[PDB]
Amino acid sequence: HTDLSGKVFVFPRESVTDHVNLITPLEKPLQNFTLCFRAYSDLSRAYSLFSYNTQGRDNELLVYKERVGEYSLYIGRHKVTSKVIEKFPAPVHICVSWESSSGIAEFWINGTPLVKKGLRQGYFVEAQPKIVLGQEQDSYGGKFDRSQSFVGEIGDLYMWDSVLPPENILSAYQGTPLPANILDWQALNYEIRGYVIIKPLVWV
Amino acid sequence: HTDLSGKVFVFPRESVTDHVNLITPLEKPLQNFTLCFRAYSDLSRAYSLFSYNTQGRDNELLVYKERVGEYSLYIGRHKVTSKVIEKFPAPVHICVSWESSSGIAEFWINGTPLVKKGLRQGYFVEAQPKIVLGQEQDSYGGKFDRSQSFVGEIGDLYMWDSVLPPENILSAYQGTPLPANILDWQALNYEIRGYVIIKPLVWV
Amino acid sequence: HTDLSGKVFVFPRESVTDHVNLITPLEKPLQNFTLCFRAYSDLSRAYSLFSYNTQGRDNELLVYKERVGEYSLYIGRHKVTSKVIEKFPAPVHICVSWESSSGIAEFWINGTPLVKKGLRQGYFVEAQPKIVLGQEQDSYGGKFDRSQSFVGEIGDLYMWDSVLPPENILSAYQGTPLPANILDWQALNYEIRGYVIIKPLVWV
Amino acid sequence: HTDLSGKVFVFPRESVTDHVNLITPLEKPLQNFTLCFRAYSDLSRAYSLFSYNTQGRDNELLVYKERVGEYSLYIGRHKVTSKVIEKFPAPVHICVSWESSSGIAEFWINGTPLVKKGLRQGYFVEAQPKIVLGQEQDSYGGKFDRSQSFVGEIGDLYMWDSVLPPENILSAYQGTPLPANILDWQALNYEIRGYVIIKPLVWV
Amino acid sequence: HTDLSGKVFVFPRESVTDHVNLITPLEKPLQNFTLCFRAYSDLSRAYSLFSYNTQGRDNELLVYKERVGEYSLYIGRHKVTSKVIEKFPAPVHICVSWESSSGIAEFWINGTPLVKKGLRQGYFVEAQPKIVLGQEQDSYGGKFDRSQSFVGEIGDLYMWDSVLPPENILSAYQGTPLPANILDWQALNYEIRGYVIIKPLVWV
Ligand SMILES: CO[C@@H]1O[C@@H]2CO[C@@](C)(C(=O)O)O[C@@H]2[C@H](O)[C@H]1O
Ligand SMILES: CO[C@@H]1O[C@@H]2CO[C@@](C)(C(=O)O)O[C@@H]2[C@H](O)[C@H]1O
Ligand SMILES: CO[C@@H]1O[C@@H]2CO[C@@](C)(C(=O)O)O[C@@H]2[C@H](O)[C@H]1O
Ligand SMILES: CO[C@@H]1O[C@@H]2CO[C@@](C)(C(=O)O)O[C@@H]2[C@H](O)[C@H]1O
Ligand SMILES: [Ca+2]
Ligand SMILES: [Ca+2]
Ligand SMILES: [Ca+2]
Ligand SMILES: [Ca+2]
Ligand SMILES: [Ca+2]
Ligand SMILES: [Ca+2]
Ligand SMILES: [Ca+2]
Ligand SMILES: [Ca+2]
Ligand SMILES: [Ca+2]
Repeated sequence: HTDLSGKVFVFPRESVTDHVNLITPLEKPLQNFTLCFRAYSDLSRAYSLFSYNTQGRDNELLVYKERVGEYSLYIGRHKVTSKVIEKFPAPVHICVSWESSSGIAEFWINGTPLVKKGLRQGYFVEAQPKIVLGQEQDSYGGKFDRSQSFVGEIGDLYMWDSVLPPENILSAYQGTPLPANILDWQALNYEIRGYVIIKPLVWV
Repeated sequence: HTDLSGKVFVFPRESVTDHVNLITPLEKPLQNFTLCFRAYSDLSRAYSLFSYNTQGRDNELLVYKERVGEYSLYIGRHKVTSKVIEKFPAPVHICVSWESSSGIAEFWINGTPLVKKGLRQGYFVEAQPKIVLGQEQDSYGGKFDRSQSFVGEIGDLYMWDSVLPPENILSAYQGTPLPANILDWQALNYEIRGYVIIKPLVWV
Repeated sequence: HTDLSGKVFVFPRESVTDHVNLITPLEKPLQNFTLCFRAYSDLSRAYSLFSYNTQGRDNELLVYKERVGEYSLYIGRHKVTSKVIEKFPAPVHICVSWESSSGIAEFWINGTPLVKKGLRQGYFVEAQPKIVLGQEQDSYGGKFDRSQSFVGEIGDLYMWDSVLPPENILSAYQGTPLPANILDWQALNYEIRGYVIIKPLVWV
Repeated sequence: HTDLSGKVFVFPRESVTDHVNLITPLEKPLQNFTLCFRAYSDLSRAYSLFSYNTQGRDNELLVYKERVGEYSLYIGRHKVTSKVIEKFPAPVHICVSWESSSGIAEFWINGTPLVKKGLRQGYFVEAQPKIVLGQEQDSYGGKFDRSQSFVGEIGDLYMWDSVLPPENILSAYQGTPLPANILDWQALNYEIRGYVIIKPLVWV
Repeated sequence: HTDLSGKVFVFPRESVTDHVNLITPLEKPLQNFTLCFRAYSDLSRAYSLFSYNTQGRDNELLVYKERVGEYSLYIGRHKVTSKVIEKFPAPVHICVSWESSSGIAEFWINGTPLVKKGLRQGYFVEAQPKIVLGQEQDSYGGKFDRSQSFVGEIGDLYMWDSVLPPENILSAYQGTPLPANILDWQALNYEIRGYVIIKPLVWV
């Protein structure tokens, strides 16, 4: 594990090969979660932000950007889309949460709450995942698409096993998040597979 | 009755089923009224905000959003439309009032007064209603349309039997309204019929 | 005569009947004038603001709005048009002045001076008029058109027999005008003929 | 020899008649100049702002507005254009300087410097001119057009036989200029031909 | 060498002839660099900013503007493009850096960092160059193109043999840069070949 504080993963070109694999010891399936990160891209096409696929289970947990202003969350093949007013090109802090009991999906872009949507109530997002950044998975760890690739900079990635209250999301936005148990940017276990460079975070 | 202070009804998807019925003991017909609420939607199509229908009397009292900036009030099949400058998508506080004697309809969007229009002078809006949120009624409690459905978040619903002065509308906007006698968000008698979740109000 | 201070005439619908006649005991013809008022409409089509017609003399003195930003003054069948940057929909304070000696027409929208235009130098605008608001006249007191009708709110109407200096126009804009001799909103002699309601001025 | 300070020339209509001739004792040809004025027009089409024509030479010195955000300078029939961000309709202060040794043309719009352009290096702009305002000349003091005429207001017109530094430019924009040797608004010899009125400067 | 402190090179027209050659004693090839300058143009088409070509090696180091908001860097025939929000027309301060080890290219427009891109990792940009401003080279010192020509003003050109930290880029933006070893605007060795004039920098 590495402390990636004040650092970023830079995906410098468009490809179907460059990605980062993220290792987490997930034995038990997800009921509740929150996922916070910082992203900087000048791409006007659609791309993947966070791709989580389980064994023969595609789009199990996917954070997808459709176009400028439109954000999508996939929970088990099913999607949900919410809109926001944003500047293109500009740095963005994204927080996304989901809860099984209600089926509610919360998106927070730049510490601002988007309209709540719901999908897959009573569902459990499966354990033992292949988590990739920079690429969208269409299988367990592979089957990438160049048109869905992320070219840009990714930082401040934290994932919790609970639904974070408004105060804690703003603490993450302000750059002082609470301890994260699934993924922590301060104790990150990663794997770089192609052309992905670690550089200091200069845009916050 | 429930106190729904600091809470919201979230209509998480588009359907022709999900709605909330609101129960009020209306014996005598309406001459004067004010109706205040908070709404948050990222829908660019037309939808209903407040649907009140009486026994064989469709669009008796309807608050309808046409498109971005355009708001409509229906008093007994007859409509009236007023315009405003607004951001899409964004949280909105709506106040609408009507008076029988003059026929005047006042709309206040974000504590800002819109151009006064008039309809149905000398009319009485009938008692014993079926009041639904999330859906538009084309009968007494039913006959819904998916294209007119509200997907989003509704909060701070208050209804009075009088025409509220400018000072009181701003008190409602500021989040400290005067006692409401038809409907009160602090003592709400409701019925949830499908997929509608109660969550905290995070957008004020 | 009535004191209409802090009040407005509300033309609540589109029609070819609803209007207000304004009575003024002048029958000496006009050389110089200033005309100040407040208007609030969400109409995107063309309409009349002030219609003054004399015996067999149409468009003798007409304040006409063409579209958003464009204002027209008619002095004896002859028109003059000036442009401005304005928000739609929004409250507006209009001042218009004309002088016979030079032929100069001054328009002041929200206390801001527009480009000076000239028409009908050496002309006298005739006495004994039929002054209507809410409708455009095509005869002496009648011959209205629904497409030229004003639906909205009119307030703070004052008319003087002189060309007002910049300081006095701003005093009118600020809501403290100097004594008016043709028409005074503090001592108004009017006639309502259809559906026109008096309500308090809530938009200043 | 008239003090026109706090006053403006108004060209009230579109014609092929109305112009103001400006007289100056210039006997020697110009190698260096600076020309300062204020203009207010709501014309969308192309127009002449300042026309200087000598015996046998059309477009000797011409300040021409092409469209919104586009200013042109003609030196001895040769053209140069510069772009700017500006609001339509708006009052403008224009500063144009030219130097023969370098060929450099310097435009200043509302105290902001434009991209320097070059034309006619080594040229001497001919003496004994016919200087007109409101119209574009095709001959010595005549041969006008209706489509290039100025409808609007001109004020604060000064002309120097030197290239003025940034500080002097800015003081002219502030409304505290340096005394001018070719044309001075505070001691001007002019000639009104047709319908052109002198009214006070109410704008900037 | 000359002190060009508070001065600018003005390329006053479009041509295929006017350019400035910049002489630097480069014996050894470039691994790392930073290149800072100020540019002012009202051209809406594509142009070259900095052209560096080596012996039979076109687009070895090229700073190219595609359109408004889009900036390109060429390292050995290979390009990289990044986007920004900018006003047209407006003065701009550009900083561009490249590092061989990582292949990372950093663009800073008005002291604001753009999205990092990568190209040509492990490459060395060759020595003994022909460096031209105002024109794009398609050979060693020549083969220009009218459509790729820069018309405008260039200033504050500094080039270093290292990748400059964020603090130093802002020092360059603020107008107080650290000592430059490849090119220094304080001690510039240049050659003017056509119509290019030296004038004071009035736009900072
Ligand atoms: C959204 O419409 C379609 O959805 C499928 C499934 O979901 C993703 C993100 C994917 O997994 O590749 O895209 C697929 C396809 O390319 C899109 O046209
Ligand atoms: C507005 O034009 C039409 O009005 C009718 C009656 O009113 C509502 C709101 C309704 O009750 O369903 O819509 C109906 C229809 O779908 C619209 O095209
Ligand atoms: C402006 O063009 C035309 O002018 C005439 C005369 O003037 C008014 C305002 C009027 O008196 O009805 O409109 C008339 C007509 O409808 C317009 O198309
Ligand atoms: C970008 O597409 C093409 O690239 C080549 C190579 O690179 C430059 C800048 C050049 O060296 O002239 O332009 C060339 C051409 O004109 C462009 O259409
Ligand atoms: Ca997939
Ligand atoms: Ca895919
Ligand atoms: Ca209905
Ligand atoms: Ca319906
Ligand atoms: Ca008429
Ligand atoms: Ca008419
Ligand atoms: Ca000419
Ligand atoms: Ca080239
Ligand atoms: Ca080329």
